[PDB]
Amino acid sequence: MSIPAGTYLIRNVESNLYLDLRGSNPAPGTDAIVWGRTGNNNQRWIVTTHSDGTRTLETVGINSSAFIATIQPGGRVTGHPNNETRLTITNVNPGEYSISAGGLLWLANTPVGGTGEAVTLQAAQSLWVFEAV
Amino acid sequence: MSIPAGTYLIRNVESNLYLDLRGSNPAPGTDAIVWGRTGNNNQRWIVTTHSDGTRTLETVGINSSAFIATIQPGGRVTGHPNNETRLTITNVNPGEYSISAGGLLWLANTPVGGTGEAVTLQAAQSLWVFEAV
Amino acid sequence: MSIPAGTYLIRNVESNLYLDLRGSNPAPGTDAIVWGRTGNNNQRWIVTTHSDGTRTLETVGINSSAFIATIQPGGRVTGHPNNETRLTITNVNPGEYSISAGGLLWLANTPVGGTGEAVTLQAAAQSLWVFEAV
Amino acid sequence: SIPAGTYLIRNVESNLYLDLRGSNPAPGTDAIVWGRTGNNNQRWIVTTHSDGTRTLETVGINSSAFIATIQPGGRVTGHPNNETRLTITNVNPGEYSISAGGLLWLANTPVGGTGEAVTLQAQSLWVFEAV
Amino acid sequence: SIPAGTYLIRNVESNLYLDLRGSNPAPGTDAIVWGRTGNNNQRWIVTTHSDGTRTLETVGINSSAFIATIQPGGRVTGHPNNETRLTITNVNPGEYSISAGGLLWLANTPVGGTGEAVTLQAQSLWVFEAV
Amino acid sequence: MSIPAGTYLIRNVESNLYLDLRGSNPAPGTDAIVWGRTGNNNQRWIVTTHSDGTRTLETVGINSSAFIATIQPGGRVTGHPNNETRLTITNVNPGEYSISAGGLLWLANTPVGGTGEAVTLQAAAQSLWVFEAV
Ligand SMILES: CC(=O)N[C@@H]1[C@@H](O)[C@@H](O)[C@@H](CO)O[C@@H]1O
Ligand SMILES: CC(=O)N[C@@H]1[C@@H](O)[C@@H](O)[C@@H](CO)O[C@@H]1O
Ligand SMILES: CC(=O)N[C@@H]1[C@@H](O)[C@@H](O)[C@@H](CO)O[C@@H]1O
Ligand SMILES: CC(=O)N[C@@H]1[C@@H](O)[C@@H](O)[C@@H](CO)O[C@@H]1O
Ligand SMILES: CC(=O)N[C@@H]1[C@@H](O)[C@@H](O)[C@@H](CO)O[C@@H]1O
Ligand SMILES: CC(=O)N[C@@H]1[C@@H](O)[C@@H](O)[C@@H](CO)O[C@@H]1O
Repeated sequence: MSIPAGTYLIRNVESNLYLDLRGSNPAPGTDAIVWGRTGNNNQRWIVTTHSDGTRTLETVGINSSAFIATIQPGGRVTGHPNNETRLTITNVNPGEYSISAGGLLWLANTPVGGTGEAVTLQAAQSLWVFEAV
Repeated sequence: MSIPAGTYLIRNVESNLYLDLRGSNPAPGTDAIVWGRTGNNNQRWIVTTHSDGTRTLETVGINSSAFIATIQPGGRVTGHPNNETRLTITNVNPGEYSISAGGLLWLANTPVGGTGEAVTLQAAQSLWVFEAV
Repeated sequence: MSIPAGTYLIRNVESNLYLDLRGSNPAPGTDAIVWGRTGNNNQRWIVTTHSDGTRTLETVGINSSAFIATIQPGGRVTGHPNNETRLTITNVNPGEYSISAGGLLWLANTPVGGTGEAVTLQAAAQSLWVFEAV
Repeated sequence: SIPAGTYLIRNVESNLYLDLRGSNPAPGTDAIVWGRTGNNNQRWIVTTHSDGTRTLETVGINSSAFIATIQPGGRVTGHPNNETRLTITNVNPGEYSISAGGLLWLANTPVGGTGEAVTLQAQSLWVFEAV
Repeated sequence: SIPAGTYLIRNVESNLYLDLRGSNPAPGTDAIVWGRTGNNNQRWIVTTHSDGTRTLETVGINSSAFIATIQPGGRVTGHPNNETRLTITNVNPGEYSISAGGLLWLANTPVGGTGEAVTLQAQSLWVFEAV
Repeated sequence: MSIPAGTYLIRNVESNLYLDLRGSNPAPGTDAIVWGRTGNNNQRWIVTTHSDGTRTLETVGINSSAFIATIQPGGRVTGHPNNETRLTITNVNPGEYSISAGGLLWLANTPVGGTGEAVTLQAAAQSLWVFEAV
């Protein structure tokens, strides 16, 4: 029904690519992309539970949290050392979840020509598997 | 040593004014000011504990969290429906705490001429008392 | 709605004086008074929660708990190293609570002539309290 | 030590149980040892405290174990609002002692068919049986 | 039901205690009822499960209560890796029954001085004494 | 480092097949196999944590737990309605774990001729598993 507290690798179902903080960069504005599996810290996301049912995601060691500065269609998911966006992670199929912020679903954008693309908010076309680290 | 989980009114020691979400406005960018005591929801802050020792503050009913878009000297504390800034709430004297974001201490700005002023980050001149609601 | 577990300074709203174990004396029969703010151990009260909603208060380091040997109108609140009274801490206004024992509300008595006076129980809410996290 | 829970508390030396005399909820009611009944006045809720101490309260009656005068010879009673912080220390596997203010509880068997209140000594072990 | 904790488990009808025969940690070791010792092979850790069931494990020996064949007459044993999910239901205040697969545990008193393994019946109550 | 309490689909890395209670049969002696992903109840394993670090697995709704009647090399993993084996679930790589009973690692056996084969214990880590939250 819900994702329990723990640390996970987060794999997009449609592309088999993993949620990835670009270059493990801890600076604000660093895009959260989907990338080939590495299992490194910038692909390990700590899931923090909140009493209202929402979730927050933070990278191990880097300590940059999933953050969206402007919650509107097309807004980009980034990593931020101090700011975080409260997310709604809802089950769609057994073992497959959607992630949304402010009612807008996360859309996985596969890399193009070797350059990763930030996850964006759509106006569920992207599902995610939460694999325990 | 630390502020435990709970809902609090947060009174600035130096001015006896309370942390207040301006006009109870739930929109992003709404300033967090200090204001005369009302005890209404925009002055009731839920303190959420995190395993790393940080804290996050959310208004009751309004559900806007304490959020700082740019963590630099002079940056303003606002309320945001979906975003939140992880804070460090440290004891200074018995019953008196400092609040900081990204290592920068919160500075209480008393209202001027009837207009509230947003709490800002200084480069501890502002202490806070956490009163259980 | 309720006071969560923690350690608090407890200030009387009507007088801005703090719940205070007189002279920090750990002996039985030591009055719990209201006194000027100090922030010392005899003004730090550990709030212990009970499953029925009641609360118990104990001073930090001194380890003397709020205690009422005779729960009747006029009875005095003291500190006791081994005995304690289960209290009902009820919200009256946002951020302002009343304290009662056996259904009798705590009454704050301000000092007279530089001498503190014990909190007492009023007959069957003239005193309210602010719980300030230590 | 004894974990949080509700127990029947039987004295080892007598096989008699901690008993709030007559299920009387008023202050001053003696805490005695009595033949087993299993009723509410023999069901003691053990509450844990972070300093390691314990407090006991009867089920439904809501009278807690209380010692007004914590000196040798003082009597254990039940009180609807007041309670005494106790130390319940393991002596043998499955057998515990109870003390208030460093003074051990002493189980007093009935004299002439009438119950006698537990007293503090300046000798009595207890088995905590989960209700 | 029985809360989580470590207990000595005494059969009411015999006053004998649940006992891992000879403290033997190997599979197939009988779970018997035996005279009180208080040793590790009589200390049972009660683990709670969200469905209401319970599992028992001996302290230090780490052998859990296990029933290979859950049918009338099946024997209760200790096993280092396998365990049987049990239902421990209150019958009277302070007295519990134990069952596996809907079949009650039956305490078997020693025959000729030798312990007899607990068996499942198609009659035995237990007191959980906190260690 | 460890698998937290929850309900998981458990996929074998080397074959991308999922731990599967054959035919969802709740009877004792029913093999635990690896099978094509379905997401059904017989592929949903509740992970119960134990204070010593061990773990137990139980199918949702069917209520049959992972069980090894004979813990030896070659012994088969089954589902059992009332008996269960305490397991050691150890991290090998990030996101990839091994499962073992009595110190013997679980070995995934892929189906042959459209017939599933039971997970077995290898002699004293050829099989790894991904725990996917349901
Ligand atoms: C080790 C490390 O930081 N790896 C990252 C990788 O995970 C991905 O984010 C990539 C984007 O160009 O940048 C780096 O190579
Ligand atoms: C009830 C309500 O929203 N009150 C607020 C008050 O708390 C303060 O924020 C003020 C700033 O001008 O605006 C309103 O009056
Ligand atoms: C440090 C200390 O014990 N201070 C106390 C103070 O808190 C108050 O109780 C006063 C009453 O006359 O007695 C002392 O000075
Ligand atoms: C039911 C009930 O309160 N029974 C009590 C019993 O427990 C014991 O206290 C006895 C002392 O004379 O008085 C009554 O019989
Ligand atoms: C210490 C120890 O294991 N003692 C056991 C005892 O508990 C009981 O199992 C008996 C059966 O013959 O065998 C031994 O004496
Ligand atoms: C729904 C159901 O029980 N499905 C199972 C499937 O999961 C697998 O175990 C297969 C083995 O032949 O048998 C059945 O079809």
